[PDB]
Amino acid sequence: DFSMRPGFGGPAIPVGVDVQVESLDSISEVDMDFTMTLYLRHYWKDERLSFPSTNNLSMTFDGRLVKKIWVPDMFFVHSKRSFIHDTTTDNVMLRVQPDGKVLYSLRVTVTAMCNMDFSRFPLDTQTCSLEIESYAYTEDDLMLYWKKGNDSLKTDERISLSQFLIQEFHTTTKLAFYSSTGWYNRLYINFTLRRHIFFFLLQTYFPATLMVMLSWVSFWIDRRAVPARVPLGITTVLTMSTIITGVNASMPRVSYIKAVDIYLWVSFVFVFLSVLEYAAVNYLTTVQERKEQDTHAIDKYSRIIFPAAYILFNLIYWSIFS
Amino acid sequence: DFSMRPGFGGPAIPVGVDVQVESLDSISEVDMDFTMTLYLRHYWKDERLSFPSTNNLSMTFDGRLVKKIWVPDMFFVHSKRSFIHDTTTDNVMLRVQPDGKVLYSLRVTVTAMCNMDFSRFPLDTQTCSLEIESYAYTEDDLMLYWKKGNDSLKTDERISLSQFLIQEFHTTTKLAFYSSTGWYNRLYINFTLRRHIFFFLLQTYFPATLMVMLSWVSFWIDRRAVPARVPLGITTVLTMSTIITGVNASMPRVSYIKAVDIYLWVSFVFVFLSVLEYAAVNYLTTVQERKEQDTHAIDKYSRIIFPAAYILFNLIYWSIFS
Amino acid sequence: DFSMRPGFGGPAIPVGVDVQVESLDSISEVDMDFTMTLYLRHYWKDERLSFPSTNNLSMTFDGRLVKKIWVPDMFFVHSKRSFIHDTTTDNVMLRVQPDGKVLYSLRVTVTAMCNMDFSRFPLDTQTCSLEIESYAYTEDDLMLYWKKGNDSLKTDERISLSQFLIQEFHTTTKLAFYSSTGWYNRLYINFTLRRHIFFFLLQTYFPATLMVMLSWVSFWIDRRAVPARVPLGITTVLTMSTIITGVNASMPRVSYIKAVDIYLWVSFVFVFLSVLEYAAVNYLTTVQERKEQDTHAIDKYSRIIFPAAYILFNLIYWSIFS
Amino acid sequence: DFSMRPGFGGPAIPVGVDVQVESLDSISEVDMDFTMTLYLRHYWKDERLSFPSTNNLSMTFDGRLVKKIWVPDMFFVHSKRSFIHDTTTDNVMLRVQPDGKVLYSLRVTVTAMCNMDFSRFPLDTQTCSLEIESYAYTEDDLMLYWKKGNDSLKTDERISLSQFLIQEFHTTTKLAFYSSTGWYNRLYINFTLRRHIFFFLLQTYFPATLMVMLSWVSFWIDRRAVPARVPLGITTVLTMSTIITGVNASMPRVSYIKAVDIYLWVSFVFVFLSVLEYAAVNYLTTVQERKEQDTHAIDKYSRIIFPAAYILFNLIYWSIFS
Amino acid sequence: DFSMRPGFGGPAIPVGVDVQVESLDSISEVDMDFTMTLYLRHYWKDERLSFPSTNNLSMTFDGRLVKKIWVPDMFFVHSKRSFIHDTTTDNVMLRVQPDGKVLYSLRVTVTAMCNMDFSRFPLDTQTCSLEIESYAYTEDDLMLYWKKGNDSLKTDERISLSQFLIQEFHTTTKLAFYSSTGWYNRLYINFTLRRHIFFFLLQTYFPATLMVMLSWVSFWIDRRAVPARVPLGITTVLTMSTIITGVNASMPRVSYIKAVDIYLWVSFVFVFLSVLEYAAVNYLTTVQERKEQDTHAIDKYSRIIFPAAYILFNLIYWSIFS
Ligand SMILES: C[C@]12CC[C@@H]3c4ccc(O)cc4CC[C@H]3[C@@H]1CC[C@@H]2O
Ligand SMILES: C[C@]12CC[C@@H]3c4ccc(O)cc4CC[C@H]3[C@@H]1CC[C@@H]2O
Ligand SMILES: C[C@]12CC[C@@H]3c4ccc(O)cc4CC[C@H]3[C@@H]1CC[C@@H]2O
Ligand SMILES: C[C@]12CC[C@@H]3c4ccc(O)cc4CC[C@H]3[C@@H]1CC[C@@H]2O
Ligand SMILES: C[C@]12CC[C@@H]3c4ccc(O)cc4CC[C@H]3[C@@H]1CC[C@@H]2O
Ligand SMILES: *[C@@H]1O[C@H](CO)[C@@H](O)[C@H](O)[C@H]1NC(C)=O
Ligand SMILES: *[C@@H]1O[C@H](CO)[C@@H](O)[C@H](O)[C@H]1NC(C)=O
Ligand SMILES: *[C@@H]1O[C@H](CO)[C@@H](O)[C@H](O)[C@H]1NC(C)=O
Ligand SMILES: *[C@@H]1O[C@H](CO)[C@@H](O)[C@H](O)[C@H]1NC(C)=O
Ligand SMILES: *[C@@H]1O[C@H](CO)[C@@H](O)[C@H](O)[C@H]1NC(C)=O
Ligand SMILES: CCCCCCCC
Ligand SMILES: CCCCCCCC
Ligand SMILES: CCCCCCCC
Ligand SMILES: CCCCCCCC
Ligand SMILES: CCCCCCCC
Ligand SMILES: CCCCCCCC
Ligand SMILES: CCCCCCCC
Ligand SMILES: CCCCCCCC
Ligand SMILES: CCCCCCCC
Ligand SMILES: CCCCCCCC
Ligand SMILES: CCCCCCCC
Ligand SMILES: CCCCCCCC
Ligand SMILES: CCCCCCCC
Ligand SMILES: CCCCCCCC
Ligand SMILES: CCCCCCCC
Ligand SMILES: CCCCCCCC
Ligand SMILES: CCCCCCCC
Ligand SMILES: CCCCCCCC
Ligand SMILES: CCCCCCCC
Ligand SMILES: CCCCCCCC
Ligand SMILES: CCCCCC
Ligand SMILES: CCCCCC
Ligand SMILES: CCCCCC
Ligand SMILES: CCCCCC
Ligand SMILES: CCCCCC
Ligand SMILES: [Cl-]
Repeated sequence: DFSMRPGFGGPAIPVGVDVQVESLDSISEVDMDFTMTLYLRHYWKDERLSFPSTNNLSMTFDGRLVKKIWVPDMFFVHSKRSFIHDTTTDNVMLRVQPDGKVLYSLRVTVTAMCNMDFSRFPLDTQTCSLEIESYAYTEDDLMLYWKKGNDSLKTDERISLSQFLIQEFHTTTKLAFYSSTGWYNRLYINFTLRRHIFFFLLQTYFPATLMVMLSWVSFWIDRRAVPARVPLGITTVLTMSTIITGVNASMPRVSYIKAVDIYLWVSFVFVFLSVLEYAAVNYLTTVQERKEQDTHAIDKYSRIIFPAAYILFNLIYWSIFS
Repeated sequence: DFSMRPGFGGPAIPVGVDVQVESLDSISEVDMDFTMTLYLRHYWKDERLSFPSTNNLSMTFDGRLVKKIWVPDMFFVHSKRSFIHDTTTDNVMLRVQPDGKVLYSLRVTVTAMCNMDFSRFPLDTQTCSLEIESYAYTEDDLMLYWKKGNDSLKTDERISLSQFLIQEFHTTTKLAFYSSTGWYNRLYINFTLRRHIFFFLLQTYFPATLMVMLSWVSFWIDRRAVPARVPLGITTVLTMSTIITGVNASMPRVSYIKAVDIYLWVSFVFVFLSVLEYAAVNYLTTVQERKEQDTHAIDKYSRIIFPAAYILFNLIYWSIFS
Repeated sequence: DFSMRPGFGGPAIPVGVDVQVESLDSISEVDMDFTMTLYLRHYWKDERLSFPSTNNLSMTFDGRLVKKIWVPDMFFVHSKRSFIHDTTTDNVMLRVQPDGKVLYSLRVTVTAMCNMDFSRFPLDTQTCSLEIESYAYTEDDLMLYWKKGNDSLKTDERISLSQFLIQEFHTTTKLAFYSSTGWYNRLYINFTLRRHIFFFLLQTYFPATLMVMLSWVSFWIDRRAVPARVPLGITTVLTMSTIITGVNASMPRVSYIKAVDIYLWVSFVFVFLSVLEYAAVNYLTTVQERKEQDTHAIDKYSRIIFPAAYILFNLIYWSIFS
Repeated sequence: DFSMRPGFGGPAIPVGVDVQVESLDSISEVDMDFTMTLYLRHYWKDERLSFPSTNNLSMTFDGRLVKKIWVPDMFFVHSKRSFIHDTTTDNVMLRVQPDGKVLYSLRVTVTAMCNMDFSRFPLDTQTCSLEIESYAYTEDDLMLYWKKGNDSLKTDERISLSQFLIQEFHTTTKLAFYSSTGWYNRLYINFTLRRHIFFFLLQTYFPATLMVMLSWVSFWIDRRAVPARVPLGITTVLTMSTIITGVNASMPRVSYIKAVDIYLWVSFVFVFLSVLEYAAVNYLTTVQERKEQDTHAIDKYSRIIFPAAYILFNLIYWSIFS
Repeated sequence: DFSMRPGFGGPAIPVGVDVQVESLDSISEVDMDFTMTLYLRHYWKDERLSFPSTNNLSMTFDGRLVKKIWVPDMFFVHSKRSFIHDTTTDNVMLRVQPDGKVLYSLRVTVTAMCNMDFSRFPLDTQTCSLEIESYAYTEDDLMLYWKKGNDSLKTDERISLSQFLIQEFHTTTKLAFYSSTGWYNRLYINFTLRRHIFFFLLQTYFPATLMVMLSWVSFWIDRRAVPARVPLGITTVLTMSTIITGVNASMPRVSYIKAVDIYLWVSFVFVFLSVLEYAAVNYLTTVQERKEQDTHAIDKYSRIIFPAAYILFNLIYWSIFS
């Protein structure tokens, strides 16, 4: 009866796992998941499968036999969707030795969940993993382990992403508990992800800084030139609003406050202050003309105070986000 | 004949349900639905399945047997789409005791409907549920209940969404009626959803307020400076229109009026009034020059009246939406 | 032989239909279709299915039997895609009476075609329908009718759409002809759709009107102030172009002219005329200065003529679209 | 053995085709394909299917028999994807006469490839076709023809697209060759497509023309008014750039130069020239003041030259694209 | 036993491959893959299939037999997804000779991975390939080769893409190694891709250049005209920011720095310098007036220095990217 495991009713069957990674295929920051494609290999012994031959060598069989015999039942924990490839036929392999020792192999694609934190964006670093477990049988019936310890993961040479840098592949194990069903063995594959920071600098931090620097030119123009100092400020506000809106229309739509938001809105406030300043100056000059009938003090103080405050802001900000 | 239920033609079979939630996977505000992934477990007794063994312990069987025996037929009410996972094999488990007591378990993903009301956006709160029912058999043939009352729902530790905060998981029951078919028992899982309000404040309410404050600077500039007071107002109109359009291009495209729309358009009207004001002043000054051949009264009244009206608006608005 | 209908070779079999609507799920204006989810029920008599029991009561059977017996073959006319739900098992029910009277029931989702006309957008009203027909058998073999006349449609209480208002559900029948195959009976479900008009007013008609009103302020400023009257007009053109582009980027991309387009472009022409007007005035004043070496007539006529023409435009436009 | 065709090893079997079109469903300009839904009908004679009855009339059978008998094997040449509808059961019909004459019918949806050329956009016209061929058997085994010549295509009354106008349905035939396999018979359905040109005119050509006309107003303003003639030109450049960007953000993303691109960029150059012109005038006036210590010649020539060149441009352009 | 290959336990079976390409269907630059549709053909000899006939000619069989006999098991290396077409029936062909020589043919669509480098965008050139391999059997059991050397690839006449130009189709072979399973033979199809460069020039490089040229007009306007020289520069900054944002909103979202980015941001810096320049001039003139109570030197130097630097920039840039 191949509807029962080897040693059914006695001790547990040892089963050993080996993996080779083909590609990482895509990543979603909104949905917090990744997609991966791999080969997965299993090893065990089943004397019911032993056959009388002198060759001492394995024999390859088609995947038709897999529906007749007994076979493990691993599954991918915290997956959203997966499948086995089937063109031009099922991507399945079975090899059996005269002893009854079996090798069993599959090609599969999996989408898996990875919780991410974007509060340090674009200076964040993320770490994800893929988890493998037996569905039906508990550690009292099936023993699951990496077939060669640390050497049981292989990774392909041409793996890459158009938006990320990948590093630090390693494996580990853990024992897990369900309240209604029991204890199981679980295997893990781990890796790390990072970004290209200079791209984001050039695209986001650089224009805003130039705009704040442009708002400081106003302190050096003659206060008598009202039709020249009034349009400059409000046009500068317009430009900065355009820039911020542009950045908002292309972000990955996660709805909480991130490191880059703070920089942008602080720059906005600096430009806004620059526009209240000249109103101060104009009003005071005008009342002086009225009262009676050279650079203003607030101009020559602003020329020092504004840049120094911006420099202090930058020091603190990059002390916090490093 | 496993084409008939236990006790077929006599009283009803009691069946008990247990659930554990793996993840919430996505949410659509336009389509008004959510996606969830879970384990679902069933319990019943069927003496046709009893077997002679002394062990007093359950035996695990593969999912091949499920197509041979009789099994419940639960389904998800108000679902749009669902499926059972099948890699590397069907995610199905069957455990049977010498008595004929059965345990039956599945892993599934479901998309379900949840009517939402966005009229208090972004200050809304939504509540959704998942509903479970038997398709074919009525309460005269099958009795459906939670296996352990309030303790029959478990929820995973690492559940989260990139756009929402989740709280308040609990279960309940109700009896339901179809006019052409009869009465059935129904089980429910309920939960609540909320947003991050400070994000939306900073992104939407803050720029508009700054713009209205910028429009009030005009009352303090000398009415004699026409080429300075005329471009300021119309450029301010341009900036506010840009801001409103930016917000309109990223909203979730539900076509009725919401709490935030009102704020934005009232700010627009304030900026517009500021531009009619100086036209009043300019015209009256000009006719006075003509008639004959110091701050104007309408300027020094506007400096008080405009901010006070905006303050009244804010008081009422936040008394209504709280 | 259940490969032949009841009364095969004699008169036609009467089959009666009953329907209950669960939800409308989505709508596409670009593709001109909608998606709906429903229960569908069939009734007929087949003496081959009669069984000797005294109970005078129906017996419920699983969906395994449906592949053995004979069953109708209805299909959805003018559908793009459909399917039957299958979790946790096929959503199929079979009930049979000792007489051989049968009841047969399904749960399904359908996407169906509905030709729409958007030329009165956003003041349009649309009407769609779902059509049911037998595929293989003609009115000489199968007779199809609503089981209870007008009472054979039920609709759920919690149906709604985030973009539309639904009204006027009713059913009817018609006889249809194919040239190569024959005559068939067809059943219909009809309903109507409408929009929220105030949303569209506030978002589209209101800003444009305010802009046209802003362009009329120019007639009251002193013609001597050239650097004040020249930038006002061209900035107003810029603002109106921004607004029109914003509306164009969010419409449902159907490529013919609609009711709202006309309003927007007529407003554009009014703003454009306002800018040619002052050029007239400036040139004539300048040649008068040259010739020789108070409000201009064209100013004080424009102050009357422009608003009156806009009022006439609005009267005609809302007489046409009502 | 229904694993062999009628007359297997002798001459070829004649098979006749009939088609009725239900809808065209969608079109992709980026991917260069369309989607269509139709009924497809086949006719042939097979004496193995003959049965002893006096009725002289056809008998309708369910689609279960189709997997037992022999049946043609047509397929859709240059398709990307297709399928047969299956709700509430397979959309298949089989009718057989006592003679062994058979009729066989299917309902299907197909996506097919159509190479398009957009270089005359939006003044282009496209022509597409659907191709039908036998997969396995060559013209030495199977003869394929339209069952009634030109009368073998029917088209539904309510066919339409939200973006296109459809005309000119007709059928034809051709003989085709594969180098490794042989000669086959092929059938074709052809049709033509066109656009709504006034929509595109109003949305694209009209604003740009108005902007060029606005740039010519500058030649009539007094050269002494520098703060009035300088901002006008650069604001006009800004407006035209906004318009061009708006059009670029909604086009179907095919990356080569089209008829409308040329118009837009030529208008851009005209506006740019207008801004160099006044610089000429200002500089020359200023050096004259310096040298010494009425309308300028370049103004009164520009007033003639610019519009005439634009008129020449339009004549040539519409002589080329008609 | 057709569960074993020809010559099972002896030497390896030679199998020969032939291919014809129907279309390339789509390309993703973000995901770095392409989609292709083809016919694939196999040749081998199996004496178990030999039959006694004098004809010396092949016999065509339906695809029902393929599930009974033994057949190769090729698969597509570095594919993301694939499938075999099945309407109106499986696109499969089997031809067998009295000898036992077999021909076997399929129609399929494949999506395959191709690593791309965009750092020279839009002046890049990409090269991709499709790889074919046997899944289960190693070079000790199956020998895989092109059936006619270089002549075993055919390509269709009407292949094209709306965004790319295709050239240089050829085939090759390589021997490959897996650490846990052995050595295999692999076949390759290679091709090259290129863009339309003039489109990208006109859309991106041309406007920016015109804007830089517009910023140089300021050096020729009279330094006394402050309300004319101040708004020109800041409006020019606004226009250039709009242009850059427009380009950023339509690029294929790969997050590293490319050839075109550099040009755009260098143009931005040139426009920014032009605005600091006049501030220099204004301040120095003003202090001279104060000190005491003709073209400035910095103006007449800028008129030479700015264009020469831009010309040097262009020379170096196009020496690097050619
Ligand atoms: C930097 C921008 C915002 C962030 C965008 C982003 C954000 C996240 C990510 O994974 C990729 C990209 C690519 C395009 C980027 C944008 C291009 C212009 C925009 O300002
Ligand atoms: C706040 C904005 C409008 C509302 C948008 C929204 C709205 C609903 C939602 O669930 C998420 C988001 C994320 C992006 C938000 C946008 C970013 C900028 C824009 O103004
Ligand atoms: C009203 C707008 C154009 C029409 C848009 C539309 C159009 C049709 C529709 O069914 C829904 C919506 C929602 C978003 C709307 C847009 C929001 C801003 C824009 O101006
Ligand atoms: C005309 C526009 C560009 C071309 C766009 C297009 C282009 C091709 C097409 O098949 C449909 C449409 C609809 C929306 C159109 C746009 C609306 C505004 C924009 O300017
Ligand atoms: C050239 C633009 C940026 C690059 C865009 C692109 C980029 C890559 C690509 O494969 C196609 C296209 C088509 C549309 C292009 C855009 C149209 C306007 C925009 O400036
Ligand atoms: C393999 O089989 C041969 C007999 O053919 C035997 O001599 C040898 O010892 C075997 N080796 C192993 C490792 O079992
Ligand atoms: C379990 O079975 C044993 C016999 O093996 C018996 O002694 C014991 O009472 C049983 N326990 C229960 C709870 O049925
Ligand atoms: C139902 O069956 C009972 C016998 O059990 C009979 O007396 C009664 O008349 C039947 N009713 C109908 C409506 O057939
Ligand atoms: C049809 O069959 C009848 C016999 O029932 C015969 O008289 C008649 O000629 C037949 N007609 C044709 C067209 O075969
Ligand atoms: C083909 O078969 C004929 C016998 O029918 C034989 O005479 C001829 O030589 C054969 N040709 C080949 C190439 O095998
Ligand atoms: C490679 C350009 C980096 C620019 C950094 C600017 C930080 C304000
Ligand atoms: C979490 C602190 C946010 C501060 C935002 C300040 C914007 C001016
Ligand atoms: C809105 C600016 C007002 C400035 C007033 C300054 C009074 C000292
Ligand atoms: C932020 C600058 C303040 C300057 C104050 C000057 C008071 C004389
Ligand atoms: C964290 C910033 C909150 C800003 C609130 C502004 C409300 C007008
Ligand atoms: C439902 C009341 C809407 C009021 C909108 C007012 C816009 C100025
Ligand atoms: C459009 C503004 C007109 C202002 C007229 C004021 C007359 C008292
Ligand atoms: C909204 C301000 C009105 C001011 C009126 C002043 C009349 C003298
Ligand atoms: C609820 C606001 C309606 C605004 C209508 C404006 C029509 C021009
Ligand atoms: C079908 C008439 C369209 C008229 C458009 C007028 C635009 C100014
Ligand atoms: C482009 C405006 C020209 C105005 C000329 C008016 C001549 C009476
Ligand atoms: C549209 C206003 C025309 C005014 C003409 C005035 C002629 C003296
Ligand atoms: C229906 C409006 C057509 C406008 C054509 C404009 C051509 C420059
Ligand atoms: C193929 C000729 C393109 C010409 C473009 C001219 C743009 C000013
Ligand atoms: C950039 C404009 C320069 C104009 C110089 C004209 C010399 C005749
Ligand atoms: C394009 C207009 C050129 C005008 C030249 C005038 C030379 C006196
Ligand atoms: C076909 C127009 C090419 C324009 C090239 C511009 C390069 C700066
Ligand atoms: C990799 C060098 C980037 C240089 C960017 C310079 C932007 C001004
Ligand atoms: C921000 C511009 C300052 C210019 C100062 C020049 C001093 C020689
Ligand atoms: C980049 C132009 C610098 C000009 C310096 C002139 C010093 C007299
Ligand atoms: C925002 C600056 C105000 C200065 C008041 C003296
Ligand atoms: C909108 C303000 C008008 C004031 C008239 C005195
Ligand atoms: C567009 C208004 C022109 C007036 C000419 C007198
Ligand atoms: C672009 C116009 C230049 C005219 C020089 C006289
Ligand atoms: C950016 C130009 C500065 C010139 C200082 C003399
Ligand atoms: Cl925009």
